[PDB]
Amino acid sequence: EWQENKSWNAHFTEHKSQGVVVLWNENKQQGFTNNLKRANQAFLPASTFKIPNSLIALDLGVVKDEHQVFKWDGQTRDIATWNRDHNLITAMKYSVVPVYQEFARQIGEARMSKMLHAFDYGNEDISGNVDSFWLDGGIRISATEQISFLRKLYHNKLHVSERSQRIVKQAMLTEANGDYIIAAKTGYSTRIEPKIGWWVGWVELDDNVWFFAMNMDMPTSDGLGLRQAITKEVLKQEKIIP
Amino acid sequence: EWQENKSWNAHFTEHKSQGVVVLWNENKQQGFTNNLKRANQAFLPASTFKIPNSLIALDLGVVKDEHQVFKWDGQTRDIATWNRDHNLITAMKYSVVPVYQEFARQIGEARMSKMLHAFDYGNEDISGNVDSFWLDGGIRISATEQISFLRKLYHNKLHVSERSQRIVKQAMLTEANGDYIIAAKTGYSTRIEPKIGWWVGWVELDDNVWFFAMNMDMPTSDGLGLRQAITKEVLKQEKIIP
Repeated sequence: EWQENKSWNAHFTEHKSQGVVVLWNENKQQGFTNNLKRANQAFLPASTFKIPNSLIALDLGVVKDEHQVFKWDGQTRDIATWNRDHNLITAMKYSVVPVYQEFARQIGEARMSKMLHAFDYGNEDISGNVDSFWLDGGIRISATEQISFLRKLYHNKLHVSERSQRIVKQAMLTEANGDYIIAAKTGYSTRIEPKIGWWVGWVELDDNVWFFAMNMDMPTSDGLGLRQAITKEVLKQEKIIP
Repeated sequence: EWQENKSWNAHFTEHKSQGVVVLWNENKQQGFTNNLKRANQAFLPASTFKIPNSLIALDLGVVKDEHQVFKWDGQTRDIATWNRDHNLITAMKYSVVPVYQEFARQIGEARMSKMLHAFDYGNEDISGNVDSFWLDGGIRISATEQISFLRKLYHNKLHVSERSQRIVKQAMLTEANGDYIIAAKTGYSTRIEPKIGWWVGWVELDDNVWFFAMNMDMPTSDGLGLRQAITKEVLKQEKIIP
């Protein structure tokens, strides 16, 4: 149905920010957002592309399972958590780009494009570098197109093995307590303007699930925590979480 | 190697309790506990049997997936969360017995028996009723045997489809944040003495996983929260969690 709820802008305003939060009630099959336009505008997926990247790597055997280790290449990078060994779990937790760049190289241009056509993922355009097109290439995806994709993943309906889809949905685990579960992926697009931060995924409850996809103008890494803060505030406002 | 650590007993003392906490460091392959004896004593698994029960139900088609709904039977029981509809996820969260009793009935005595031999689960004895043997029957399992079973489950090495094992491990999810993930199942044996409470599962960390299995004497429902409290105290003491 897609309903606008401009009251949420106050959460962006209070932090001198601009963005969009898109919610989809799976049960009632209804959508909500503070900005219907920006909800369908396509941006670089940045590290949220690690979801489909993992799916393709797993389905193609590039990655055996989620426990396979990827030795650090010894190149000390300016993010402390990247200078370690990683599996698919932690590689996604810490948005460890160089690991997913090795994935994309082995996947290749033909298989990557062929699988994103099947996934019906964003504009399906991998133009650019095989190992960086989601950071500075031609791939583009909207917040609504993220939710549409996330619903396919949630229900194990993508053109990859169900196993691939269950492994990734495990790796997307972010937060859980007696009230809710959040499986999601953070992103930060910085190589091409406008710089934006991402958070996409869903909130699982006892009796329902709420898919969400938000992005916000993000000129500095200092405000990245607002991706979750603003999102959680909207969830409280809608009484989806305490 | 298995080393004893009776210092943890102080966490039982301060709460007027007696019990055992058994830990297994997967990476270093080392075990720790405050009481090797009680760590090898076999008790009724109670609702912790919902783990092997789910695996068997899923593998035999009794349960299609984790989203399939199981209508309330209308029999109003004295636990409010039982008097509603449930899927495999919520049924396990709330230890919804009548749902898993229906699972066991459709599974049957013969298949249930064959699968617990495959799982190598406890004394493998279903003597009694197929729909209550884990509450008042002949099945018995120790805290170490729990860990041994949980280790096989974690690595997808039980004699059932990997799919079942990935679904159940999703259902075991209890608590997760940026520091750790806990997948576990609570239990409460009350129909046969000694009354005890259970907590079994594992703490997943960036660089390790710690399998744990605890039981404690539980004469009253007032102390059930100590299953997690006492366990978490031992986890803090070993710097496994903050």
